[PDB]
Amino acid sequence: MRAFIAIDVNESVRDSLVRAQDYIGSKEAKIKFVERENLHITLKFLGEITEEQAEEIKNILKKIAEKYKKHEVKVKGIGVFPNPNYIRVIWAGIENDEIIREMAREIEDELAKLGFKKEGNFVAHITLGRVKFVKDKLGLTMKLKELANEDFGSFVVDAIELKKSTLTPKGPIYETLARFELSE
Ligand SMILES: [Cl-]
Repeated sequence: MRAFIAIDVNESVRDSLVRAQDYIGSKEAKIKFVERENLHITLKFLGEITEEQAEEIKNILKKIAEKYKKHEVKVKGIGVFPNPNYIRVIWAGIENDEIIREMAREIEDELAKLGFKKEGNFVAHITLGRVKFVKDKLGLTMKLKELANEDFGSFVVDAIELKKSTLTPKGPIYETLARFELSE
């Protein structure tokens, strides 16, 4: 299966983010926006894995998920990847993700033991969309800059989820394979 580990947002942040997506629109650029139900914080893309590996991972996530207490985070600002001059991923950042950053590192090193490749510097983020090609660069850049410091709201990081993704014609469908609530 195709799988990944994620932290999900709440409705208010979700409503706020969709409206922001609608504001960015499709004039400055051709963008595949993430579906409302797929907006989350990716802790780690696992690529193709077996049901059997899926289980090993669950047991590790549970021993890690309990070592961290639930906290509130704030979704703020719009960032672009790779560069402001080479824009492909439009994303919303997180106001203080050190605890989230620390979780990601512990998940990364633990799964590395199983033969999993590590990843680039982790930046806690919620991808809002991906640019297929730019139409009007001045427009996009100015549109995005007006959202540089936007405060979209906050939610409570309360669980860690292992998910399965299935690619369908126009959209990837996600399925929660397991959820591990954090401590208190
Ligand atoms: Cl990506």
